[PDB]
Amino acid sequence: VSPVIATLLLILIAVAAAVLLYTWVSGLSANVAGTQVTGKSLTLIQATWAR
Amino acid sequence: VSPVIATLLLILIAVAAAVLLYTWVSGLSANVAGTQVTGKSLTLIQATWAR
Repeated sequence: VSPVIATLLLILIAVAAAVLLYTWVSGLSANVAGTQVTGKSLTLIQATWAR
Repeated sequence: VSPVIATLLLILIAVAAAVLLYTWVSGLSANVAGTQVTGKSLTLIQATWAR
């Protein structure tokens, strides 16, 4: 009755690993920060200097 | 029967993530404000001053 018991334990193992892959994949996603785009250059109201 | 069950769970996972990509992409689009273009300079009717 060896084959019958062997097959059962193998089925359970592969199911458990697949579900674990899902959690890891989805957690991996939506895990990217990125950047902001600086606005257009600031208009120059004045440039001057003093002592 | 391991391969048969494994493959099935993997197919479902990839389908779900693809549909989620679509919603996110389309929502990302049409999400840009922009600007208006100020009209032509205002004609000067008068310039004056008082005390």
